[PDB]
Amino acid sequence: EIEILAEKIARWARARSAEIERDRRLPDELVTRLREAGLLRATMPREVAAPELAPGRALRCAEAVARGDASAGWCVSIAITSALLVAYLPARSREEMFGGGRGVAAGVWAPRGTARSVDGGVVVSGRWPFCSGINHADIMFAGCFVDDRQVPSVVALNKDELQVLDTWHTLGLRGTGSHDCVADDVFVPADRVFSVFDGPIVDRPLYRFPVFGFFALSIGAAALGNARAAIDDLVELAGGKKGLGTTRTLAERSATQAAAATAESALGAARALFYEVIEAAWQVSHDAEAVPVTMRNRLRLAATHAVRTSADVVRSMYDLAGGTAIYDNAPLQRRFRDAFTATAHFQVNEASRELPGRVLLDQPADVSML
Ligand SMILES: Cc1cc2nc3c(=O)[nH]c(=O)nc-3n(C[C@H](O)[C@@H](O)[C@H](O)COP(=O)(O)O)c2cc1C
Ligand SMILES: CCc1cc(C(=N)S)ccn1
Repeated sequence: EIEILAEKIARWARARSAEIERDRRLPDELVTRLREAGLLRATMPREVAAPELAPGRALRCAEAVARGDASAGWCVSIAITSALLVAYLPARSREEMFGGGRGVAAGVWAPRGTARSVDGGVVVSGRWPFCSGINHADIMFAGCFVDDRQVPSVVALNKDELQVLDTWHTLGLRGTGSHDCVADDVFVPADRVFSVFDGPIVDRPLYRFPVFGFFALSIGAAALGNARAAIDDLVELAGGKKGLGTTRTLAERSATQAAAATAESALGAARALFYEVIEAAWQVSHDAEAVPVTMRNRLRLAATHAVRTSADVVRSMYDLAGGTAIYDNAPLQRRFRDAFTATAHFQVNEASRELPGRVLLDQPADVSML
């Protein structure tokens, strides 16, 4: 049923999409809707009054919201990924920050922070770009290195303690407000410092599902929903777009027909693989052993394929629309700008094909972050 709420919320995001972009943030009323549906805490554990939603359902919700507006969808993706880390907190700090239904999380994985140990915890400083959703998050999980360690850690920071810098001036995904955040000698109690590589404290199937795979897949979900919206925009425009020569509509051209078919099947294929691998990994997340590397590899293969295929689909629809889509009032223009902002994400760029290829070819590979 959360899926039905997500589709309703997608229609609200679509209605507000000009405001989202103009203000570089989600309207308060839209955040309230998302919160009341449980979408911004969907994957947090049941102990904090949260749905602990199965990953395929959560990702389908993000995809649905992104079809309404890619930035709104991306904020769901980042919220439901960051929410997983609530399962890595000791019970005391988990209750403090997320108990009784409280707390929305943001999260930047890049270990930009430097943390020094002190009596009771660490003192951390750093600057993190790409803090999606910080405008409506209470807590930001941030990567850092603690003293001498060569394996990075995560600190759970209150937004209160950070300086948010106005840096998010971007081609697309403007509504994500993915600004830089700065910590200046912030004290973090020891029980808000952890290592993802040590695994969750809440050891149930949702947190056995590959966490780095889920993050990648959440970007795929937003990209896929955006590409679906782009096809829908094209199809609506074509047929009515008549032009001024004595040929006729855009939809009546063979090239438009072949391109529509090519895009529809490419997107359908990417989406089908996406949900197939999620379900396969979800099944084995119920087993005693850690989800294996072969399965983790399939998730990363599918996430990157989804983002890259989505961009190819949106580029094709934009190109078909010709002089219509170059203007700021054209819906396809924002889809295009959003699709080509999403492609830059480090989990799903062209470079992200190389490690999953090494795994396929049985080559030596560091798979700690697969
Ligand atoms: C619109 C957008 C929002 C992003 N949000 C986050 C985030 O909240 N947390 C994170 O670890 N990465 C996030 N990323 C990943 C990086 O921002 C990605 O864009 C990066 O720029 C790729 O190169 P890099 O290695 O310099 O980070 C985001 C990326 C984009 C494009
Ligand atoms: C998601 C990629 C990544 C993860 C981490 C650790 N989880 S902190 C560090 C660097 N890069």
